Amino acid sequence: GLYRKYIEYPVLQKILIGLILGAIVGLILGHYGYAHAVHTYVKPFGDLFVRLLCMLVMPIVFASLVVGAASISPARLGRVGVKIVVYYLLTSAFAVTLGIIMARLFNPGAGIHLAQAPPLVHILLDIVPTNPFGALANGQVLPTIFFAIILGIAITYLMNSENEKVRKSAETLLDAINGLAEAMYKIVNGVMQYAPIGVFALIAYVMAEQGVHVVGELAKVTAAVYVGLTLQILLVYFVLLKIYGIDPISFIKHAKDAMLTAFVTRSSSGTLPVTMRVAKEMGISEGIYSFTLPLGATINMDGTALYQGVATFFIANALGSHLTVGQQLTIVLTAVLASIGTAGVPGAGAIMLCMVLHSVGLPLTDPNVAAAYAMILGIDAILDMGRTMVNVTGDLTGTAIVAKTEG
Repeated sequence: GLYRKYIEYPVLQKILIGLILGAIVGLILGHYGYAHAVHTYVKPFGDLFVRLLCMLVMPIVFASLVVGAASISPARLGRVGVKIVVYYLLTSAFAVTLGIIMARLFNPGAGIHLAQAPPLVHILLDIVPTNPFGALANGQVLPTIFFAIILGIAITYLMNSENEKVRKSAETLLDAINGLAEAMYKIVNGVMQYAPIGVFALIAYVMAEQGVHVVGELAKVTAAVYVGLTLQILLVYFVLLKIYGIDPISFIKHAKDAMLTAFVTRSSSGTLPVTMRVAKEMGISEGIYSFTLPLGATINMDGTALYQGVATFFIANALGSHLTVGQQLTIVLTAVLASIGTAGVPGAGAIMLCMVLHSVGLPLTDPNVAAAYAMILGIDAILDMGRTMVNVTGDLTGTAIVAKTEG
């Protein structure tokens, strides 16, 4: 069947064919005068994709962090877990200040001109929600991050209670929330199946209404991701191995297969048996990598910082505004903190792009924001490839360092 042949086709080879045929059609219709037809006919096939991406940002964020923070064992994270969560806190501080520097050296969105701050004691006091249901009903991503982590921790204090009724009740609540999380992981597969038509429509009406300087500046955001990404490999992981004695040249020759696997499959959780194979081939003992790789699958803020350091700068310069370094540090550190614990799930790109509109602060009713937010939702697939690639090699680096220290 034709529908079965269309679904059976792989997704990463489908969004790219959607994107190329979007850009070509939007150029050859944007030049030939037929452009008001695109905004009335093709644009609602992309607006539904933008709404489908924002439909599932909140149940993923709640039901993923509850079932994630209810997996924390306080006796498992004794010595190796502390070294890991100090390592990722060190590497995230390099990734933020390198994704900001590479967004500053490039100018993503300089010539796509289409055409008020709370204090630091207010944001950290607005993290705590006054109403958790009201934090879910509104947008309020970071309050439901906080309430989800608190509810996730407070269940494992009940599941090992001396009682049985509260233990059975806590198990049933955790299983219901885990079922909601798996349902929202199953929905994102159908949304990504719809994604070629949506990316086609979005980039088609963008190239139709603007022209060729969109692809001129869109071959700049991808460049500012990727040359900051390889630089974050060569200036962080290549020196963190050379400090701890392990030669980084043979490290890449070992981890090339896991890097290419994570590049193609576009998901760090799925490429885990390939990733543990390289860890076994590098002489790392079973317990070490068996603990650290499923931890680095979930909590690893390396690619998200490199993406949102340049995506927020592009969505700010494309909208006409202008940002300083101390004014965008407090936005990059907000988006990265909002995407915590939810970067290895299949719904990571949804939250990474929904924390861009909340980074601007303008709704999706104004046509200038909706014409610049689609421009990054076009190339999020090409960015997600390198994002997963730099996540997986960072996982391998943090396993190798801790294994060298323990051995």
